[PDB]
Amino acid sequence: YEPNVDYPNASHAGLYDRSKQPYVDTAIGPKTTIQFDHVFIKSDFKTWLAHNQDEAILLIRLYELGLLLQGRSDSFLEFYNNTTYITRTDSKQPMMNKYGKLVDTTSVTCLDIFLSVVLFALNQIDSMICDFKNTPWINLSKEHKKIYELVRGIFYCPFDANSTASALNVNATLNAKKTIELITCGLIRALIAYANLVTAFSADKTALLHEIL
Amino acid sequence: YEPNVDYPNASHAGLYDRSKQPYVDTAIGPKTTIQFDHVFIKSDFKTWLAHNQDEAILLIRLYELGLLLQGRSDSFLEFYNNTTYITRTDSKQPMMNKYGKLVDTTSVTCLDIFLSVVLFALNQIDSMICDFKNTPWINLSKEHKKIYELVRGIFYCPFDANSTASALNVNATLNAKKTIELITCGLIRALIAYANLVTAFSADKTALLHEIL
Ligand SMILES: [Ca+2]
Ligand SMILES: [Ca+2]
Repeated sequence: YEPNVDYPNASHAGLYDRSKQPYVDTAIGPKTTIQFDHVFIKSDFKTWLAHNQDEAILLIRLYELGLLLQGRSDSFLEFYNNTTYITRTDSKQPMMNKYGKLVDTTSVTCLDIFLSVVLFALNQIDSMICDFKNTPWINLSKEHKKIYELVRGIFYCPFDANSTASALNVNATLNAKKTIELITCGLIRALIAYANLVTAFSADKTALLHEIL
Repeated sequence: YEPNVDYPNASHAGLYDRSKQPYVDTAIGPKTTIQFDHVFIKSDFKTWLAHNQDEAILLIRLYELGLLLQGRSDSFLEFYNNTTYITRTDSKQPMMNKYGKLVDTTSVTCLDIFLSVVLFALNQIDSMICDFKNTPWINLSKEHKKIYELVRGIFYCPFDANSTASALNVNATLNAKKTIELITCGLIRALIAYANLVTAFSADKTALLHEIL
């Protein structure tokens, strides 16, 4: 028995509400709901995207990578269209635009496709790192060389300059390993984000199952 | 148009089937399905548990940790009951027993509870590692000291022995950092497992939504 939970708008007009953005939790529209068969629920998945915009854009970047790895040529090549500006703005402008459209996407069908492509990219990257690290001598399969360079892209000895030649040979592996440490840190952050986001989506679907009955 | 996909048992009697365990894919029972409101689907989630038993037991261990961190005292303290043997067997025997019961669990309601507790444990561990690493000097919050020791548990200088005293002071941090590297590797593996498992569960729920209509 918790009237403050049944009546959240009335609760927000009290003296003991500590919410950071009162009343946002009852705003209803495409940006805060999902639907299956045009039955709507207020979506934990949409709330996550709003609370965690920074990580959501990291996952959108993975979607773009997934598209290229699935040969979705047109989707990939048009992914930065319709940005309007002829000048620089946010460094992540095309990703920010897609984030807005993802927030606007209500159908479970379309959101299933999004998470499926992101997970495909995450598994591809994990498989490439396992291959990198399975022997101290670095040897990658053909497909994993491609994944290595794709992730790397979509994301001197002043005392005796002649000695830099030897330094470069020694350092080639340090640079590759540094790339993999960076990719590994990005993957852990993307995985913790994905785990939480898809659990929120899973809980939203239970809510839909309850309501569709 | 793919008759071999509509008629998988007939396909398994052909000359071009490469499946590793033909006919397993049409076995129907509690161990291969889930249900909502007693509407059943053949479950990707159950197939994952069967293909990935090793990782499933890692996630079950996280459930047990989650229980202790949520104060579920009775569930925790009884979690190794009913093992029958008075001798040693599989090193993971109580976890193996629980794995069998998880595979036997059909209701979406109960499986939601499982994943929710596991995710709680994963987030707790990630938060503890972020705290460990946020300064080179190691300082953990009170709650994170507890999480550090819980995860660590649930999972000499022969030339001049006197010098070991100094060695131990130097090595205390190396041991703690080694623990965190080990925990970090376990977390990445648990996260990649969880990502795939809960996506399979999410896809199963879409299948249920389609069928419940
Ligand atoms: Ca290799
Ligand atoms: Ca700290």
